[PDB]
Amino acid sequence: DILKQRAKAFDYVFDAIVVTDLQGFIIDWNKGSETLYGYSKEQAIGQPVNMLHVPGDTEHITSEVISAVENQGKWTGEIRMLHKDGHIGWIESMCVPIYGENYQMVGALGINRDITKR
Amino acid sequence: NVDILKQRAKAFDYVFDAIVVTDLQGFIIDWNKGSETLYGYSKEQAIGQPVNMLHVPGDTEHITSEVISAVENQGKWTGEIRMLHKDGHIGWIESMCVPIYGENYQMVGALGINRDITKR
Repeated sequence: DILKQRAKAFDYVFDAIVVTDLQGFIIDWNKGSETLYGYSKEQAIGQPVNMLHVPGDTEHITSEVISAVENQGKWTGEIRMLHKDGHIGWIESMCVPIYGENYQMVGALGINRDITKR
Repeated sequence: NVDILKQRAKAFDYVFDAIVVTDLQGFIIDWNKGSETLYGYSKEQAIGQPVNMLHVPGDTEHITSEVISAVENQGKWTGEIRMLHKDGHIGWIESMCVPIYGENYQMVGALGINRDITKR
């Protein structure tokens, strides 16, 4: 009910939501993400989230994200994005850890918005 | 599936989008951080209040009629309407509204998604 309605906003928001597991594999994808990145839900699911990075940025972005999430509980930054068709853009990104039991991180939630024009 | 619902609901208080969930009578039943940033009110000040408190006095009846009308025809409503902030200033937002349903395939209210468009 209450939970159901909060979850429904998923495919209606403009923000691009990317849900990943501990292994960094995309497990959920919303319509906002389909618009921002180009990949359909069926295409993104199962793929490494780093697929969304400009290859050259992956190493430093990943260590920076892992550090913030584990120490501050949240990572935020302005990074480049690699679209499905190949063009590059800039996005405002946030990563929040998802917990299982006894505060055990079981995956992460990514929220993204395009800022290329700006 | 509960795992799916949980993770999807999780994004609720993290998106930039202002989500406003209302009942069949337009009273706020859920409000995320995004709405607090956009409208100025916190969850404690928004939940249980009439959603028209966010409209500029004059616009209410018109907006409500277009929403209902749009939902009955297309099952969704979208529009650029004025917004009345808690601190009293007025602005414009890009808004969308779709019906939410209970467990019996019956409408129990609405889901509103909003974004500031004031500048420009």
